[PDB]
Amino acid sequence: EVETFAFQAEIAQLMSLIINTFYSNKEIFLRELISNSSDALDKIRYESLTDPSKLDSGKELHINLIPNKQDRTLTIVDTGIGMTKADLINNLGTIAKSGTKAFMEALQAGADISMIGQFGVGFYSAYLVAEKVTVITKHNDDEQYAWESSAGGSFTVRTDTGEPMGRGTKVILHLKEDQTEYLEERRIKEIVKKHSQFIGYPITLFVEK
Ligand SMILES: O=C(c1ccccc1)N1CCOCC1
Repeated sequence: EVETFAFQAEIAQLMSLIINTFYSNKEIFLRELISNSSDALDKIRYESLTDPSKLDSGKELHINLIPNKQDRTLTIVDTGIGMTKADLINNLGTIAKSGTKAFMEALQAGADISMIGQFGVGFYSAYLVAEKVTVITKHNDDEQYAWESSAGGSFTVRTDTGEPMGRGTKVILHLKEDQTEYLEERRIKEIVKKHSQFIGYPITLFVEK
């Protein structure tokens, strides 16, 4: 049972801008997704300080980066707070309408795309490198869901019958054909070292057979 939703017009406009603007410094997508994972992990950590049962779904707080060259996917897994179905529908838990407004003003006032995270909409930087993004998530107060979009103005939400996650979020980037450098170990290591060196959770880069 799959539900299809239209993006709000402002978010569709954000996504078109990210997809269509010539901008070479695409590697910042990974900084932005790791930062989102860190923010999610901070939220479940804070809730656990007064209610340790919040971690019954998983005590470890970490980020895994999983490249798969056969499927052409880079997956960012975290064990943070996750998202409810309502959060997924409401722009993946962001204030994306107001964030887009400010970001588009800033781009016209000199800013560049790399600044997207200062506007709370860094998730959408995934579309610098992905033709399709799938988000699998599990929040303590809801069931496991899959969100997906290839842009084009719509996204889907369905219950996920895949491997249960416990708690957290998995962002699966189905990379564009010309963006496969982001599956190479040396390139991922370089980006994490350059942009994510002060993230306070372990970031494990998985290797491939
Ligand atoms: O920062 C930029 C930017 C674009 C062109 C020239 C200088 C900067 N952007 C990223 C891509 O989307 C638009 C905003």
